[PDB]
Amino acid sequence: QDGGWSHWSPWSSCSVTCGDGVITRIRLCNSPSPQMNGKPCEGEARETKACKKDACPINGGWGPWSPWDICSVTCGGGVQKRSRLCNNPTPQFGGKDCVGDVTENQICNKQDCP
Ligand SMILES: *[C@@H]1O[C@@H](C)[C@@H](O)[C@@H](O)[C@@H]1O
Ligand SMILES: *[C@@H]1O[C@@H](C)[C@@H](O)[C@@H](O)[C@@H]1O
Repeated sequence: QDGGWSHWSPWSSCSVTCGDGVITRIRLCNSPSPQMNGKPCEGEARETKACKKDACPINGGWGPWSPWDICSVTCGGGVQKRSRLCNNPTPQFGGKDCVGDVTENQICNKQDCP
């Protein structure tokens, strides 16, 4: 017998909770099922349409550490500092801040003086 399409399914929810997603619905060649000697169902069994929502949060990335500062002293124990920025990338769309220190300090030229 000739194939026959069911009614469509409901649309799924949007595939994604932010950014550009998709919604799907499906139909079966069962109304009736092409039993034998018969023409199939005409068209595709699935529609995918697009769904679009607000931009996905962009979490903070650490950019690269500054070259160390020059040591506070040429001998007998000093400090040097370096720094970094949360802008690789910058937190966007309620994305999370970077985790860890903006700064580092370390000893340098601990070698006893003449
Ligand atoms: C679903 O909810 C949205 C708001 C964001 O938190 C997404 O990362 C998540 O997939
Ligand atoms: C840097 O070099 C060391 C060895 C000493 O000469 C210091 O007094 C100087 O500033």
